[PDB]
Amino acid sequence: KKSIYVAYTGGTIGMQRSGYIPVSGHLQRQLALMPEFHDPEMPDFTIHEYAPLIDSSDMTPEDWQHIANDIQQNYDLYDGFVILHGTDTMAFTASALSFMLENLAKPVIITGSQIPLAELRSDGQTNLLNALYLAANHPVNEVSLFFNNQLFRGNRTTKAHADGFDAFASPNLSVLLEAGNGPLIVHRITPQPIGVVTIYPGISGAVVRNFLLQPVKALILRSYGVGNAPQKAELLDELKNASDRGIVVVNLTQSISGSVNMGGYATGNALAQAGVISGFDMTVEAALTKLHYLLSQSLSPNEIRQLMQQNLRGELTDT
Amino acid sequence: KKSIYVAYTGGTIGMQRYIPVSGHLQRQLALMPEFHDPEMPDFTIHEYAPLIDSSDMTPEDWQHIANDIQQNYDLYDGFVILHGTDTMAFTASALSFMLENLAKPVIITGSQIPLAELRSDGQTNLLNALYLAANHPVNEVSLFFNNQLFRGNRTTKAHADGFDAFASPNLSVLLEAGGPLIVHRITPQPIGVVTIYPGISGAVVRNFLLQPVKALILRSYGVGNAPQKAELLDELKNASDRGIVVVNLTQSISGSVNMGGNALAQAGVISGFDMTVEAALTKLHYLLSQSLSPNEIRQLMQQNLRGELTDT
Amino acid sequence: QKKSIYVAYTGGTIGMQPVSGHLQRQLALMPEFHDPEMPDFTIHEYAPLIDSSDMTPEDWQHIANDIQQNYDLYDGFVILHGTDTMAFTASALSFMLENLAKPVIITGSQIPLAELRSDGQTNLLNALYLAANHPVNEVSLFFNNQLFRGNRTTKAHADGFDAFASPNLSVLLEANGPLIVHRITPQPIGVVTIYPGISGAVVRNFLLQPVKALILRSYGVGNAPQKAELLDELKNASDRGIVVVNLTQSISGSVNMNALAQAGVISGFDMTVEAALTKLHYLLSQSLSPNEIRQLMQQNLRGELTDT
Amino acid sequence: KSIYVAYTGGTIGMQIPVSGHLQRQLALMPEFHDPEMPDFTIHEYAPLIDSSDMTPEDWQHIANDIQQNYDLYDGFVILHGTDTMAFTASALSFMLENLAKPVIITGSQIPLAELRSDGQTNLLNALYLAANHPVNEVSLFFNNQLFRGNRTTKAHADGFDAFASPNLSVLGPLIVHRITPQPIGVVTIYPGISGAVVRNFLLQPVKALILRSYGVGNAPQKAELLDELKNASDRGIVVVNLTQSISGSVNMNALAQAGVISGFDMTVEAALTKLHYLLSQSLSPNEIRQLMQQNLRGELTDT
Repeated sequence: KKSIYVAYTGGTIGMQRSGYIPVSGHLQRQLALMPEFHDPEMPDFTIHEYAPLIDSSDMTPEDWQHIANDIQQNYDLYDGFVILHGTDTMAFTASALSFMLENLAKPVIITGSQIPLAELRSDGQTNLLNALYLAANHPVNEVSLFFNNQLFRGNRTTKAHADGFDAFASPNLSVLLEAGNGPLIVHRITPQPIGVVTIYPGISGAVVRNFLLQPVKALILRSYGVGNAPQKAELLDELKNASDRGIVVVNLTQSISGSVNMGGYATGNALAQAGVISGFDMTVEAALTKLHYLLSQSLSPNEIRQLMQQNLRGELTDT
Repeated sequence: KKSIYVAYTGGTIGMQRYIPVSGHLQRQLALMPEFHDPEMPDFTIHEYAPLIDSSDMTPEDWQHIANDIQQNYDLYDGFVILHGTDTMAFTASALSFMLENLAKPVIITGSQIPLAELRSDGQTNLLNALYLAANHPVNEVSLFFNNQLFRGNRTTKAHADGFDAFASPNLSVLLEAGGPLIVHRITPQPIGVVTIYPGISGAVVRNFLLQPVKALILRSYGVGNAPQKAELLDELKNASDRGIVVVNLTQSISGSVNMGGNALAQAGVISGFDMTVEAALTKLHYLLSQSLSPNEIRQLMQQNLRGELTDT
Repeated sequence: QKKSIYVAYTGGTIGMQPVSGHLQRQLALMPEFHDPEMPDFTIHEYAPLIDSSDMTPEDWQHIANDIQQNYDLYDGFVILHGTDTMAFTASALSFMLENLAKPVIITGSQIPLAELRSDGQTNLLNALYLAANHPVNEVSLFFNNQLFRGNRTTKAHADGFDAFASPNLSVLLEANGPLIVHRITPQPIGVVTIYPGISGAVVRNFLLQPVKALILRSYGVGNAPQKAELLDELKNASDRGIVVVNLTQSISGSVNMNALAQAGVISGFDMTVEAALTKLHYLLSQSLSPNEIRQLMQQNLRGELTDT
Repeated sequence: KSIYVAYTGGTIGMQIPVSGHLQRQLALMPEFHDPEMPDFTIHEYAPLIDSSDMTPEDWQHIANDIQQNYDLYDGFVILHGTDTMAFTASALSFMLENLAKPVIITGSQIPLAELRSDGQTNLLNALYLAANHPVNEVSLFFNNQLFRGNRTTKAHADGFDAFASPNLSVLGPLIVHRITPQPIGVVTIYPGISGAVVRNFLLQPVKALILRSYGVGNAPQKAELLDELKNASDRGIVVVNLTQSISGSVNMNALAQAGVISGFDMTVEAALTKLHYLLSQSLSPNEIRQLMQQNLRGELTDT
């Protein structure tokens, strides 16, 4: 019989209608009476309730680290791991854990719900039951995100709908599944001063200059189409000056789906000549958490630029 | 028989194998008799000199197109704007605010592949924009692409590349194709458009709100939630207390901010409901370019001016 | 306290383990079925259970009669049934329950209710919930999180959770005078598909006694060969009081009727096979004349067809 | 490169049909004379065929027109009415054994000349694909999709989205087989269907019966019906079980004890044409029943 560790970090799933309030042991009490969670074909599971519970819109890198450390501490003791989490930043946590759990060789499924588990026809019951069932019986040895009958690669996920049952999508990768080597290495991630900004017509040098002031170590630029920005020295000079002082400037597309394609370096692509590197088809969550992972280590800006473009954990498609 | 004005502003649609040759688009269409079908309207092409690569568009370029439509407004039955795909949704959004009391169709379109090339979407998009402007008039700024007519100020880039370039995530497409006009001077405006993320520091957000910034679009989580840390909320409140307009949009592909005791509201942040980034960025340009006070701008940003937002 | 729903367990995998009282025992220990937002329900298990692949029109009448018996004793009705012919039963009941003023929801599943991750658990729970809290006073069919109009449903995927569709009508939703229950008896009807070069000989065989009606599945908006060999057989059948109804062979759309009309064939508009087959049973069982039946087949009696 | 265009009939080359009006309309549409477009030659059938009046001799007429022109060209396009296009495509897939040049069938809702007509798009792409991206099978082109011919069925009764391939994703020397009309019953089982009515369906001259039964191929377990299917099979009638469902496969057993064989996931058009193909050749009932169950031309899946 398989055994799954369930980290209840926070989220509506384990709360009680009142609006929703946290109640200690509420999830343990409800699952004891729900016979499907004790079927012979279901794994054994153990709940660790975080004290205190985290509202996911308040999540910080320190919380990513706590979750990683909890998995690491329990790694040898279970067949797989389910993280319950609030929906607002679930994709950030999934993305960050993909980088932090190096040589992961058991399943980690992050999930949660729109509605508390105990409510009639809540997605909480289906999401938790499928996360347990899949980690035990159809293991994918990566950090996945389970929502609305789909298992996504965690570092490919973004919020689809601001709320409701179809909360998540993986715009640039097929779902891993429809529910119809080396030792685990965890390094310590810390908060990093990153700007995430969107280019728009006429964006000023003065504005951009200010986005790049200390303490900023990296900038994610969301640019047009396959990664184009204004051909204006006013913008390109501030981006080049930044990279010349060691800022990592990463190009993502504004588009819902698709890839930055800055072409060969020999094409003299204007952003590329200003020191900007391609983020290919990464999500904002994957690029933001990847920069946290790399800036948290002792790597040079050139080492980070190289690793930002390499597919480390299945987060990006390069050609 | 209807008459349509075509502003060829820029984009691949009018280019040849890809470089700009002046007069090329007009010469190519005269060879293509479907454009001269009895059920098609007459049209006149004004080729911009110089042509604009849409990744280089500025608000001055919005002004140029608005002024062109204004100059030609009484002389035609409708208007087609040919434009590069990269910022087409910015221009459609800006023209929706700029063309006040518009009462003729304005359809913006373009293509991946030049008109002349075999099986180009260029030929289909221009034929349908002309046809719809004359025969199926919606007297607003619309965007036509991939056999769909979108509300301009509801449009955003769907795929970075390819035929399925645009979507209106928060409004149904208008159409599957299977007072007098007022125009004020819009100018560039120092606006920050930033995304919140876990642990985002007060010092980074303080940088985004330095002078000369007049407004900040925040892309926040879910139905509009941000971290409850005084480090962030104190900086947003400092900015609103000195007249900066701080607008909350969701980082979600679809859906609406719902700010309702709300922490961001207490810090002076206003809801952008379900607006696109392109609608909110162009709407702040539209309002900041006028003489309006910060309080006026906060109220008008929340009002549905042109069909750009749903507030129920 | 709460609404009360009558659950007729007529047959189907949903209730199996073929063990009497099993469904009642299973549901007693499933707490979600006793939620405060759930209605009370009463289960009646048919003795014997019906395999839906052997359903006859007498089984249709048994279900209609059971609803009649219980009509004034409950707020709504859920019919559990085998998937193979669920759409025929839903179609037949829509005709037989004239002036229905309470919800009837037919459902079942691919997997027994008791199995982990079964659709039987989801289907029964939503049928109960919908019958009580979102009543539609018609015969509806619930499957794969969709409530369809019963006489609009047809089989979609041979198996799998997505086994029904309503190709000519939107879903009812996404989770006059009193009731007259009609009698339906078995009727000799042919249901056949036209193809290139189909001989007058083969169509004659379809129209032999004791056939009273023929459903033709024809091309696009209802086209048949302009060949006297075929139209002669059809006009001959119609002249001796056989009702010939034209359906399209397409997955969706309507017959738009003209040569077949001249051979006495009438339009089935956008009806499903299930609707047209059960509607002919309904009308033939009333001893109406061929002309009365041809008219009523073309009228929208229960929401089964769109006419312009 | 050079494509042969058999203009058999259909709304596409019409105005009502007008002798020669297609060829003269095309002369005035320069995209068809683009340098990246192959050369092509139109054969206007005399007389044109309303695809609803199509017969298997018309399938022969088309197969032979192809065979004759086979060496003269790089590929073939059949312009055809929409009503029975999938039947024609399925039939040619079986007849055109060892095919090594593209055959694409197409047509339209709207005559080629009309503004925003799908006729224009369909002919241009059928010519383009046959030259520039050859697939050596009988294919059907509609609503910007290239289907395997013997996997296609009528989707909507009209409209631009009229065809689907529900059980398959979009896409020796040539031996051309004969085909003739064959007496085949295509019937739908329903609750309580009488043994009398089924007995009548199976009377001479019927050589074969396609059943559209429930789900994965279930029929009533009543002797009335099984006896008549078994009696017809015992005297050499080929009874093929197809699902009534829009998609999916028969998986067979009561019907198999009565001699009925599985049509797997075939379309009605493929089973009905495969029976025409097999019955038109020198085969016993047992040989036909075996070949019906083997994937001959990409028409069926069996695990």
